[PDB]
Amino acid sequence: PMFIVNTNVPRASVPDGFLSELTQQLAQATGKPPQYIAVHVVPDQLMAFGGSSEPCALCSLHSIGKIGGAQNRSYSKLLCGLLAERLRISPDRVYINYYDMNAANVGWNNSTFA
Amino acid sequence: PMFIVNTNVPRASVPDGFLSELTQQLAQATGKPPQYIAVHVVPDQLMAFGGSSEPCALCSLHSIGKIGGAQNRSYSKLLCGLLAERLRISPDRVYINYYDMNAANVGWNNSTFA
Amino acid sequence: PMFIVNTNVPRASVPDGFLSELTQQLAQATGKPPQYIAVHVVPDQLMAFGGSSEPCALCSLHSIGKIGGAQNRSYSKLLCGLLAERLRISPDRVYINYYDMNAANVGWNNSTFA
Ligand SMILES: CC(=O)Nc1ccc(O)c(-c2cc(NC(C)=O)ccc2O)c1
Ligand SMILES: [Cl-]
Ligand SMILES: [Cl-]
Ligand SMILES: [Cl-]
Ligand SMILES: [Cl-]
Ligand SMILES: [Cl-]
Ligand SMILES: [Cl-]
Ligand SMILES: [Cl-]
Ligand SMILES: [Cl-]
Ligand SMILES: [Cl-]
Repeated sequence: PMFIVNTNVPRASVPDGFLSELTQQLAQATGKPPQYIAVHVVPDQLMAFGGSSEPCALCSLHSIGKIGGAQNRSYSKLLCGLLAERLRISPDRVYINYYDMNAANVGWNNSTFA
Repeated sequence: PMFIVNTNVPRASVPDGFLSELTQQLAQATGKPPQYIAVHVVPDQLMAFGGSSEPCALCSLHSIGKIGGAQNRSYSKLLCGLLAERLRISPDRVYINYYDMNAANVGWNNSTFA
Repeated sequence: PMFIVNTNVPRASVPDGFLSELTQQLAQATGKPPQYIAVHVVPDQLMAFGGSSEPCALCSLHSIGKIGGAQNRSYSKLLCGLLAERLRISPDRVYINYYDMNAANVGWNNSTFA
């Protein structure tokens, strides 16, 4: 799985180990080994939510399976919780797009997962 | 909805009112409330279009509904126009991927829109 | 078609001409005209893969057609190869999400490909 967070908060706002926290929490949440989890955080972005340049974030979670209505709500609660606590971004200013990828459409190590 | 623009033009070439104009124009075109439109512009990127590096842009518009044949054609004309007018990016060096998101796959405020 | 590479490797480590290179190779691989191929490389990113911060990359290949079971296995072999050789990123630390786009959902030059 891979989780990407794009945000306008400054780099200094991202605590050391934040990437590791995301990795471990997502492993726990998705059930997949942390070793398969990739995380990417992009601060100091030029973005707005509702026209407002106050702190916000646009994210995406891609995963082969383990993506569904109820599961996504749980992921959102977890992820929004982390962003609020660690980056001080209000949950109502956070979007996370979820993607349930077919194993044939995810490349890794010279091949796919199909 | 959410609109992202990745471009190689210098940050100083991006008008300060661009995120606001994109927000207003997208509200106007999609019919979606502006308070829920998120916009993100990422300048100074290392990109190529057709193998060359003159100004170009790769974008994506994610929306729960309001995505389709005719709508996408109108958005493309609207957005290419704005990119040409404000960033001097030729329409022929712009790609816009449209995504009709299921509400269940859009996280926000500790939940989803479904 | 468009190919995007996000990596934590330094900008200085991205070889000169790498984008034009990718354009040519993707042209042959997909069979599409170079004029329609867009490439985007994002170095110096804050990311982790498997909880490790060693060189890694998260990539996307979007195309109208030319996406499938064996085609994606072949693209993976090729792209992981070029990344390994040119950016020195190990293939076990690279993910590539493949997207088969409907022509109606791809905007370009004030219109769509529908
Ligand atoms: C040796 C071994 O058992 N590894 C393992 C363990 C638990 C899993 O859930 C998967 C697993 C991993 C993926 N790979 C990705 C990227 O999700 C997909 C489906 C899976 O069941 C793989
Ligand atoms: Cl970190
Ligand atoms: Cl579910
Ligand atoms: Cl898929
Ligand atoms: Cl408002
Ligand atoms: Cl550069
Ligand atoms: Cl339509
Ligand atoms: Cl969706
Ligand atoms: Cl195939
Ligand atoms: Cl599509």
